[PDB]
Amino acid sequence: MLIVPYNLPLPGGVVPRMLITILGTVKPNANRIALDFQRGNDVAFHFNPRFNENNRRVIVCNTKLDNNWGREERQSVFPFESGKPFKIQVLVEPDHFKVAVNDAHLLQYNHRVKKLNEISKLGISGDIDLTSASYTMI
Ligand SMILES: OC[C@H]1O[C@@H](Sc2cccc(Cl)c2)[C@H](O)[C@@H](n2cc(-c3cc(F)c(F)c(F)c3)nn2)[C@H]1O
Ligand SMILES: [Cl-]
Ligand SMILES: [Cl-]
Ligand SMILES: [Cl-]
Ligand SMILES: [Cl-]
Repeated sequence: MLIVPYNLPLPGGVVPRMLITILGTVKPNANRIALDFQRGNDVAFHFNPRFNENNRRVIVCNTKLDNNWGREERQSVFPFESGKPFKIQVLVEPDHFKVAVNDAHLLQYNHRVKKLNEISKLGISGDIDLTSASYTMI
């Protein structure tokens, strides 16, 4: 379906009520996936499933400013499975990105990058077959 890494333009950046939906399948023996909501070279929101970080599965979220990664936000819930189809929904709310996987809420990430309308690309990378990536306003 789509070539990874895939770039989805976000025209005029993001705004509350914007919903991004990603459909794909995790490859066998996946190691990593990443979503990168980019403001130029900066990464406003990096969402990064790691399948084998010291034999644990964890989602790492962070922001990259002037080429430097900030303080990571980790929680324990890991809804992805090697080999299986998934849906990721990222809903922009006024104070955070809200993420649900497979229709179940996963996590929130508070806005560190304040200029939402300059967050103008979403990169999708890692160990998936990517079916589709799109957005709508709810
Ligand atoms: O905090 C989050 C960051 O963690 C560092 S490690 C680190 C080093 C120094 C300081 C800090 Cl705070 C962290 C990683 O190197 C970063 N990273 C992952 C990817 C990547 C690329 C791909 F192509 C993928 F497919 C993929 F899934 C992921 N690109 N950059 C990022 O995850
Ligand atoms: Cl493509
Ligand atoms: Cl951008
Ligand atoms: Cl804005
Ligand atoms: Cl990739």
